[PDB]
Amino acid sequence: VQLQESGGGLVQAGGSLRLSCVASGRTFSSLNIVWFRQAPGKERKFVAAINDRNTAYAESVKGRFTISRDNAKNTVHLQMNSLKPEDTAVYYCHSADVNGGMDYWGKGTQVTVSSH
Repeated sequence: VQLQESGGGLVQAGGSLRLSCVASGRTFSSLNIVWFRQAPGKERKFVAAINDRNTAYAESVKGRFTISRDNAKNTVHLQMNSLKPEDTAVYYCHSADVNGGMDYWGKGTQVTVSSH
């Protein structure tokens, strides 16, 4: 199936958005969630991951983005602060267990950052 995403939008540079990735099931705490993004004309690239409670960030977003999880609500959040036009992309979340099973994708949600 597919994961559910929300929180995208169009925002002035320097603004913030918070994306959500929501999964169904009873196994959410066992899932590792990864965010990817694709800017127009470019390839899909790693953004951030939460592996149990461990967090990892691409060099381009470290410090500005924070990934977190609320296992009680089956949700991972990506808080994006200090947004730049180069953060404009479709953002996708991906789930899996430790071996690479239980692997699902979200459809993608748009994040657009205008310059001043």
